[PDB]
Amino acid sequence: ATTYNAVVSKSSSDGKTFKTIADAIASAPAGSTPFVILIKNGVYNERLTITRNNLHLKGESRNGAVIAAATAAGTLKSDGSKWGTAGSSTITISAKDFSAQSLTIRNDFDFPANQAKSDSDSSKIKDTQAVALYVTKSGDRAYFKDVSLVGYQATLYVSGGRSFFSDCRISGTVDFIFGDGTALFNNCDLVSRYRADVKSGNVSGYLTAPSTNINQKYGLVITNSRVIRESDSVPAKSYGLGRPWHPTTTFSDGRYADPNAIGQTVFLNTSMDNHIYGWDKMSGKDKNGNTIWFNPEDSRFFEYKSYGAGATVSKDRRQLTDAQAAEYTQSKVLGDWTPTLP
Ligand SMILES: COC(=O)[C@H]1O[C@H](O[C@@H]2[C@H](O)[C@@H](O)[C@@H](O[C@@H]3[C@H](O)[C@@H](O)[C@@H](O[C@@H]4[C@H](O)[C@@H](O)[C@@H](O[C@@H]5[C@H](O)[C@@H](O)[C@@H](O)O[C@@H]5C(=O)O)O[C@@H]4C(=O)OC)O[C@@H]3C(=O)OC)O[C@@H]2C(=O)OC)[C@H](O)[C@@H](O)[C@H]1O[C@H]1O[C@H](C(=O)O)[C@H](O)[C@H](O)[C@H]1O
Repeated sequence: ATTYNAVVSKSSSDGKTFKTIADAIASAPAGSTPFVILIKNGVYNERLTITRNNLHLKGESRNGAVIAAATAAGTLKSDGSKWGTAGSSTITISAKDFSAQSLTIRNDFDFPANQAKSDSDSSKIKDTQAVALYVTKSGDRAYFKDVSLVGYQATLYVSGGRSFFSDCRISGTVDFIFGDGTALFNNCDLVSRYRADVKSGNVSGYLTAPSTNINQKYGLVITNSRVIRESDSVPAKSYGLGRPWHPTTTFSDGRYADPNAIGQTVFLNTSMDNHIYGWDKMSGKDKNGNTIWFNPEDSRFFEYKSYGAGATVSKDRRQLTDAQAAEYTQSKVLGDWTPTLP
Protein backbone atom coordinates (compact mmCIF):
# COMPACT_ATOMS: atom_id res chain seq x y z
CA ALA A 1 0.00 0.00 0.00
CA THR A 2 1.62 3.21 -1.29
CA THR A 3 -0.36 6.44 -1.69
CA TYR A 4 0.69 10.08 -2.24
CA ASN A 5 -0.77 13.29 -0.81
CA ALA A 6 0.75 15.45 -3.56
CA VAL A 7 2.62 14.99 -6.86
CA VAL A 8 5.25 17.31 -8.39
CA SER A 9 6.16 17.25 -12.10
CA LYS A 10 7.68 19.35 -14.89
CA SER A 11 4.80 18.51 -17.26
CA SER A 12 1.36 20.12 -17.46
CA SER A 13 0.32 17.08 -19.53
CA ASP A 14 0.90 15.11 -16.30
CA GLY A 15 -2.45 16.32 -14.95
CA LYS A 16 -3.25 17.45 -11.40
CA THR A 17 0.35 18.04 -10.27
CA PHE A 18 2.28 20.85 -8.55
CA LYS A 19 4.97 22.64 -10.58
CA THR A 20 7.34 23.33 -7.66
CA ILE A 21 8.31 21.24 -4.61
CA ALA A 22 7.91 24.25 -2.30
CA ASP A 23 4.27 24.64 -3.43
CA ALA A 24 3.52 20.93 -2.74
CA ILE A 25 5.12 21.16 0.73
CA ALA A 26 3.30 24.40 1.61
CA SER A 27 -0.05 22.80 0.64
CA ALA A 28 0.23 20.26 3.49
CA PRO A 29 -2.43 20.73 6.18
CA ALA A 30 -1.05 22.03 9.49
CA GLY A 31 -0.31 19.25 11.97
CA SER A 32 1.63 16.00 12.09
CA THR A 33 -0.25 13.38 10.06
CA PRO A 34 2.05 11.84 7.44
CA PHE A 35 2.29 13.86 4.21
CA VAL A 36 3.92 12.10 1.27
CA ILE A 37 5.01 13.95 -1.89
CA LEU A 38 6.02 12.21 -5.12
CA ILE A 39 8.57 14.16 -7.19
CA LYS A 40 8.73 13.19 -10.88
CA ASN A 41 12.01 13.27 -12.87
CA GLY A 42 13.49 16.74 -13.44
CA VAL A 43 15.85 19.38 -12.08
CA TYR A 44 14.09 21.59 -9.55
CA ASN A 45 15.99 24.84 -8.95
CA GLU A 46 14.71 25.44 -5.43
CA ARG A 47 15.80 26.07 -1.88
CA LEU A 48 13.61 24.40 0.75
CA THR A 49 13.10 24.73 4.51
CA ILE A 50 11.12 21.91 6.16
CA THR A 51 9.27 22.88 9.35
CA ARG A 52 6.40 20.38 9.23
CA ASN A 53 6.74 17.13 11.19
CA ASN A 54 6.09 13.80 9.41
CA LEU A 55 6.83 15.11 5.90
CA HIS A 56 8.17 12.64 3.32
CA LEU A 57 9.64 13.18 -0.14
CA LYS A 58 9.98 10.46 -2.77
CA GLY A 59 11.72 11.11 -6.07
CA GLU A 60 10.96 9.08 -9.20
CA SER A 61 14.62 8.03 -9.38
CA ARG A 62 17.87 9.12 -7.72
CA ASN A 63 19.42 9.64 -11.17
CA GLY A 64 16.61 11.84 -12.51
CA ALA A 65 14.93 13.65 -9.58
CA VAL A 66 17.18 16.56 -8.59
CA ILE A 67 16.72 19.47 -6.18
CA ALA A 68 19.52 22.01 -6.77
CA ALA A 69 20.59 25.58 -5.99
CA ALA A 70 23.92 27.46 -6.05
CA THR A 71 24.73 29.28 -2.78
CA ALA A 72 28.05 29.78 -0.94
CA ALA A 73 28.45 31.10 2.62
CA GLY A 74 30.16 34.16 1.05
CA THR A 75 27.30 34.75 -1.43
CA LEU A 76 25.70 38.11 -0.66
CA LYS A 77 22.05 38.86 0.10
CA SER A 78 20.12 41.97 -0.99
CA ASP A 79 21.16 43.80 2.20
CA GLY A 80 24.83 43.08 1.38
CA SER A 81 25.26 40.52 4.16
CA LYS A 82 26.65 37.00 3.69
CA TRP A 83 24.36 33.94 3.72
CA GLY A 84 26.79 32.08 5.99
CA THR A 85 27.37 28.32 6.20
CA ALA A 86 23.97 27.34 7.66
CA GLY A 87 22.24 29.87 5.37
CA SER A 88 23.91 28.46 2.21
CA SER A 89 21.95 25.19 2.42
CA THR A 90 19.85 23.96 -0.52
CA ILE A 91 17.59 21.95 1.83
CA THR A 92 17.15 22.70 5.54
CA ILE A 93 15.44 20.16 7.85
CA SER A 94 14.02 21.76 11.01
CA ALA A 95 11.32 19.20 11.74
CA LYS A 96 10.95 15.66 13.05
CA ASP A 97 10.27 12.39 11.20
CA PHE A 98 11.35 13.67 7.82
CA SER A 99 12.28 11.25 5.09
CA ALA A 100 13.65 11.63 1.59
CA GLN A 101 13.99 8.72 -0.84
CA SER A 102 15.32 8.26 -4.41
CA LEU A 103 16.50 11.79 -5.17
CA THR A 104 19.57 14.00 -5.58
CA ILE A 105 20.19 17.19 -3.54
CA ARG A 106 22.96 19.53 -4.78
CA ASN A 107 24.62 22.79 -3.94
CA ASP A 108 25.69 23.98 -7.39
CA PHE A 109 28.24 26.55 -6.18
CA ASP A 110 31.08 26.16 -8.69
CA PHE A 111 33.98 25.85 -6.25
CA PRO A 112 36.63 25.05 -8.92
CA ALA A 113 35.56 28.02 -11.12
CA ASN A 114 35.69 30.26 -8.03
CA GLN A 115 39.20 29.08 -7.11
CA ALA A 116 40.35 29.63 -10.72
CA LYS A 117 39.36 33.33 -10.57
CA SER A 118 42.17 35.89 -10.34
CA ASP A 119 42.91 37.06 -6.77
CA SER A 120 41.98 40.68 -7.63
CA ASP A 121 38.54 39.58 -8.98
CA SER A 122 35.97 41.12 -6.60
CA SER A 123 33.54 38.24 -7.32
CA LYS A 124 36.00 35.66 -5.95
CA ILE A 125 34.50 34.23 -2.75
CA LYS A 126 36.65 33.37 0.31
CA ASP A 127 33.85 31.76 2.35
CA THR A 128 33.53 28.78 0.08
CA GLN A 129 31.33 26.44 2.14
CA ALA A 130 28.19 25.54 0.21
CA VAL A 131 25.84 23.16 1.97
CA ALA A 132 23.58 20.74 0.05
CA LEU A 133 21.69 19.39 3.10
CA TYR A 134 21.41 20.78 6.63
CA VAL A 135 19.71 18.95 9.51
CA THR A 136 19.24 21.55 12.27
CA LYS A 137 19.10 21.45 16.11
CA SER A 138 15.34 21.03 15.61
CA GLY A 139 15.77 17.99 13.40
CA ASP A 140 15.50 14.50 14.86
CA ARG A 141 14.67 11.16 13.20
CA ALA A 142 15.60 12.26 9.65
CA TYR A 143 15.84 9.36 7.20
CA PHE A 144 17.61 9.48 3.84
CA LYS A 145 17.43 6.38 1.63
CA ASP A 146 18.81 6.08 -1.93
CA VAL A 147 19.75 9.77 -1.88
CA SER A 148 22.68 11.55 -3.56
CA LEU A 149 24.22 14.63 -1.90
CA VAL A 150 26.39 16.88 -4.07
CA GLY A 151 28.86 19.63 -3.14
CA TYR A 152 32.50 20.52 -2.55
CA GLN A 153 33.21 22.23 0.78
CA ALA A 154 30.73 21.43 3.59
CA THR A 155 28.23 19.31 1.58
CA LEU A 156 26.38 17.74 4.55
CA TYR A 157 25.66 19.63 7.79
CA VAL A 158 24.33 17.26 10.49
CA SER A 159 23.27 18.99 13.69
CA GLY A 160 20.57 18.28 16.30
CA GLY A 161 19.37 14.73 16.87
CA ARG A 162 19.53 11.49 14.89
CA SER A 163 19.81 11.13 11.13
CA PHE A 164 20.16 7.92 9.09
CA PHE A 165 21.67 7.70 5.61
CA SER A 166 21.22 4.40 3.77
CA ASP A 167 22.32 3.34 0.23
CA CYS A 168 23.54 6.90 -0.31
CA ARG A 169 26.16 8.88 -2.30
CA ILE A 170 27.85 11.88 -0.70
CA SER A 171 30.50 13.86 -2.55
CA GLY A 172 32.78 16.70 -1.44
CA THR A 173 36.23 18.06 -0.68
CA VAL A 174 36.69 19.86 2.65
CA ASP A 175 34.74 18.88 5.80
CA PHE A 176 31.96 17.43 3.60
CA ILE A 177 30.21 15.69 6.52
CA PHE A 178 30.32 18.00 9.54
CA GLY A 179 28.48 18.96 12.73
CA ASP A 180 27.36 17.79 16.17
CA GLY A 181 24.46 15.47 15.30
CA THR A 182 24.12 11.71 15.63
CA ALA A 183 24.46 10.64 11.99
CA LEU A 184 24.61 6.99 10.95
CA PHE A 185 25.67 6.05 7.42
CA ASN A 186 25.17 2.54 6.08
CA ASN A 187 26.12 1.22 2.63
CA CYS A 188 27.09 4.69 1.41
CA ASP A 189 29.59 5.87 -1.20
CA LEU A 190 31.65 8.76 0.17
CA VAL A 191 33.28 10.43 -2.83
CA SER A 192 36.41 12.59 -2.39
CA ARG A 193 36.65 15.13 -5.24
CA TYR A 194 39.56 16.39 -7.35
CA ARG A 195 41.00 19.82 -6.49
CA ALA A 196 42.70 21.63 -9.36
CA ASP A 197 43.72 24.46 -7.01
CA VAL A 198 45.84 22.37 -4.59
CA LYS A 199 49.63 22.12 -5.09
CA SER A 200 51.30 18.72 -5.30
CA GLY A 201 52.23 17.76 -1.73
CA ASN A 202 49.39 19.72 -0.07
CA VAL A 203 46.15 18.27 1.39
CA SER A 204 42.97 18.32 -0.77
CA GLY A 205 40.35 17.70 1.95
CA TYR A 206 38.71 15.85 4.85
CA LEU A 207 35.70 13.49 4.81
CA THR A 208 34.45 14.54 8.28
CA ALA A 209 34.59 17.48 10.68
CA PRO A 210 32.62 16.36 13.74
CA SER A 211 31.79 18.82 16.54
CA THR A 212 30.07 16.25 18.79
CA ASN A 213 29.70 17.44 22.40
CA ILE A 214 31.87 15.30 24.69
CA ASN A 215 28.76 14.27 26.71
CA GLN A 216 26.95 12.98 23.59
CA LYS A 217 27.54 9.25 23.10
CA TYR A 218 27.46 9.12 19.27
CA GLY A 219 28.54 11.52 16.53
CA LEU A 220 29.36 10.47 12.97
CA VAL A 221 29.19 6.66 12.55
CA ILE A 222 29.98 5.20 9.11
CA THR A 223 29.27 1.49 8.57
CA ASN A 224 29.59 -0.98 5.65
CA SER A 225 30.48 1.87 3.29
CA ARG A 226 32.97 2.81 0.58
CA VAL A 227 35.42 5.73 0.78
CA ILE A 228 36.34 6.37 -2.85
CA ARG A 229 38.12 8.83 -5.14
CA GLU A 230 36.17 10.76 -7.76
CA SER A 231 38.90 10.13 -10.35
CA ASP A 232 42.39 8.77 -10.85
CA SER A 233 43.64 12.38 -10.61
CA VAL A 234 42.91 12.52 -6.87
CA PRO A 235 46.43 11.94 -5.46
CA ALA A 236 47.42 9.22 -3.01
CA LYS A 237 47.42 10.49 0.61
CA SER A 238 45.45 13.67 -0.24
CA TYR A 239 42.43 13.16 2.06
CA GLY A 240 41.94 12.93 5.81
CA LEU A 241 39.23 10.76 7.40
CA GLY A 242 38.45 13.62 9.78
CA ARG A 243 39.63 16.70 11.65
CA PRO A 244 38.18 18.08 14.92
CA TRP A 245 35.77 20.99 14.46
CA HIS A 246 35.45 23.14 17.58
CA PRO A 247 32.91 25.70 16.30
CA THR A 248 33.15 29.36 17.24
CA THR A 249 30.48 29.64 19.94
CA THR A 250 29.14 32.49 22.11
CA PHE A 251 29.88 31.94 25.80
CA SER A 252 29.42 34.18 28.83
CA ASP A 253 33.17 35.06 28.61
CA GLY A 254 33.21 35.69 24.85
CA ARG A 255 33.00 34.10 21.42
CA TYR A 256 35.57 31.37 20.64
CA ALA A 257 36.19 27.72 19.67
CA ASP A 258 34.04 25.44 21.84
CA PRO A 259 36.48 23.39 23.99
CA ASN A 260 33.85 20.71 24.71
CA ALA A 261 33.09 20.01 21.04
CA ILE A 262 35.31 16.90 20.98
CA GLY A 263 34.04 15.25 17.82
CA GLN A 264 33.44 11.58 17.11
CA THR A 265 33.96 9.88 13.76
CA VAL A 266 33.93 6.07 13.74
CA PHE A 267 34.38 3.93 10.61
CA LEU A 268 33.34 0.26 10.80
CA ASN A 269 33.72 -2.38 8.04
CA THR A 270 34.42 0.36 5.47
CA SER A 271 36.59 0.24 2.34
CA MET A 272 39.11 3.04 1.73
CA ASP A 273 41.18 3.81 -1.37
CA ASN A 274 44.73 5.13 -1.03
CA HIS A 275 43.78 8.82 -1.24
CA ILE A 276 43.28 8.46 2.55
CA TYR A 277 46.32 9.29 4.72
CA GLY A 278 44.65 9.12 8.15
CA TRP A 279 43.33 11.74 10.60
CA ASP A 280 44.29 15.43 10.85
CA LYS A 281 44.28 18.46 13.17
CA MET A 282 42.26 21.69 12.88
CA SER A 283 42.69 25.19 14.29
CA GLY A 284 40.34 27.66 15.93
CA LYS A 285 40.59 30.86 17.98
CA ASP A 286 40.72 30.61 21.80
CA LYS A 287 39.17 32.85 24.50
CA ASN A 288 42.11 35.30 24.17
CA GLY A 289 42.05 35.59 20.37
CA ASN A 290 45.06 33.30 19.85
CA THR A 291 45.24 30.45 17.35
CA ILE A 292 44.65 27.10 19.07
CA TRP A 293 45.20 23.66 17.51
CA PHE A 294 42.94 20.69 18.15
CA ASN A 295 44.61 17.33 17.61
CA PRO A 296 43.13 14.04 16.30
CA GLU A 297 44.71 12.04 19.16
CA ASP A 298 42.59 14.09 21.61
CA SER A 299 39.44 13.46 19.56
CA ARG A 300 37.10 10.45 19.33
CA PHE A 301 38.48 9.18 16.00
CA PHE A 302 38.34 5.38 15.53
CA GLU A 303 38.27 2.60 12.93
CA TYR A 304 37.18 -1.04 12.95
CA LYS A 305 38.14 -3.52 10.22
CA SER A 306 38.75 -1.02 7.40
CA TYR A 307 39.96 -2.50 4.13
CA GLY A 308 41.39 -1.38 0.78
CA ALA A 309 44.68 0.44 0.06
CA GLY A 310 43.86 3.38 2.38
CA ALA A 311 43.29 1.11 5.40
CA THR A 312 46.59 1.16 7.27
CA VAL A 313 46.81 0.35 10.98
CA SER A 314 49.24 2.39 13.07
CA LYS A 315 49.47 4.18 16.45
CA ASP A 316 48.00 7.28 14.73
CA ARG A 317 44.96 5.26 13.64
CA ARG A 318 43.26 3.81 16.73
CA GLN A 319 41.27 0.61 16.36
CA LEU A 320 38.20 -0.64 18.19
CA THR A 321 38.14 -4.05 19.85
CA ASP A 322 35.36 -6.50 18.85
CA ALA A 323 33.53 -5.66 22.11
CA GLN A 324 33.89 -1.90 21.46
CA ALA A 325 32.61 -2.31 17.88
CA ALA A 326 29.45 -3.97 19.25
CA GLU A 327 28.53 -0.57 20.74
CA TYR A 328 28.06 0.86 17.22
CA THR A 329 25.11 -1.20 15.95
CA GLN A 330 22.10 0.63 14.46
CA SER A 331 20.06 -0.29 17.54
CA LYS A 332 22.56 1.36 19.90
CA VAL A 333 23.31 4.42 17.74
CA LEU A 334 19.67 5.27 16.90
CA GLY A 335 18.14 4.06 20.20
CA ASP A 336 14.34 3.77 20.22
CA TRP A 337 14.03 5.04 16.63
CA THR A 338 13.52 2.56 13.80
CA PRO A 339 13.81 4.46 10.48
CA THR A 340 10.82 3.59 8.28
CA LEU A 341 9.52 4.88 4.95
CA PRO A 342 5.81 5.60 4.31
C1 LIG B 1 32.55 22.86 8.11
O1 LIG B 1 33.78 23.53 8.41
C2 LIG B 1 34.50 24.24 7.38
O2 LIG B 1 34.06 24.24 6.23
C3 LIG B 1 35.76 24.98 7.72
O3 LIG B 1 35.95 25.95 6.70
C4 LIG B 1 37.08 26.82 6.87
O4 LIG B 1 38.30 26.07 6.70
C5 LIG B 1 39.43 26.69 6.06
C6 LIG B 1 39.42 26.42 4.55
O5 LIG B 1 38.16 26.78 3.96
C7 LIG B 1 39.70 24.95 4.24
O6 LIG B 1 39.92 24.80 2.84
C8 LIG B 1 40.92 24.45 5.00
O7 LIG B 1 42.17 25.04 4.58
C9 LIG B 1 43.50 24.54 4.75
C10 LIG B 1 44.34 25.59 5.47
O8 LIG B 1 43.70 25.95 6.71
C11 LIG B 1 44.54 26.82 4.59
O9 LIG B 1 45.43 27.75 5.25
C12 LIG B 1 45.13 26.41 3.24
O10 LIG B 1 46.47 25.90 3.41
C13 LIG B 1 47.39 25.51 2.39
C14 LIG B 1 48.13 24.21 2.77
O11 LIG B 1 47.21 23.18 3.15
C15 LIG B 1 49.14 24.44 3.89
O12 LIG B 1 49.93 23.27 4.10
C16 LIG B 1 50.05 25.62 3.54
O13 LIG B 1 51.18 25.74 2.65
C17 LIG B 1 52.42 26.41 2.34
C18 LIG B 1 52.37 27.89 2.72
O14 LIG B 1 51.99 28.05 4.10
C19 LIG B 1 51.39 28.64 1.81
O15 LIG B 1 51.45 30.06 2.07
C20 LIG B 1 51.61 28.33 0.33
O16 LIG B 1 52.73 29.06 -0.23
O17 LIG B 1 51.75 26.92 0.07
C21 LIG B 1 52.78 26.31 0.85
C22 LIG B 1 53.02 24.90 0.38
O18 LIG B 1 53.31 24.01 1.21
O19 LIG B 1 52.93 24.67 -0.85
O20 LIG B 1 49.22 26.76 3.31
C23 LIG B 1 48.40 26.63 2.14
C24 LIG B 1 47.72 27.94 1.83
O21 LIG B 1 47.11 28.09 0.78
O22 LIG B 1 47.78 29.03 2.79
C25 LIG B 1 47.46 30.37 2.41
O23 LIG B 1 44.32 25.40 2.60
C26 LIG B 1 44.12 24.21 3.38
C27 LIG B 1 43.24 23.25 2.64
O24 LIG B 1 42.70 23.53 1.58
O25 LIG B 1 43.02 21.96 3.23
C28 LIG B 1 42.26 20.99 2.51
O26 LIG B 1 40.78 24.73 6.40
C29 LIG B 1 40.69 26.13 6.70
C30 LIG B 1 40.72 26.34 8.19
O27 LIG B 1 40.52 25.41 8.95
O28 LIG B 1 40.99 27.66 8.71
C31 LIG B 1 41.08 27.92 10.12
C32 LIG B 1 37.01 27.55 8.21
O29 LIG B 1 38.19 28.33 8.39
C33 LIG B 1 36.87 26.54 9.34
O30 LIG B 1 36.76 27.22 10.59
C34 LIG B 1 35.64 25.67 9.09
O31 LIG B 1 34.47 26.49 9.07
C35 LIG B 1 33.34 26.40 9.95
O32 LIG B 1 33.64 26.88 11.27
C36 LIG B 1 33.81 28.30 11.39
C37 LIG B 1 34.05 28.63 12.83
O33 LIG B 1 34.32 29.82 13.12
O34 LIG B 1 34.00 27.72 13.70
C38 LIG B 1 32.57 29.05 10.86
O35 LIG B 1 31.48 28.78 11.76
C39 LIG B 1 32.24 28.59 9.44
O36 LIG B 1 31.05 29.21 8.92
C40 LIG B 1 32.08 27.07 9.40
O37 LIG B 1 31.85 26.65 8.05
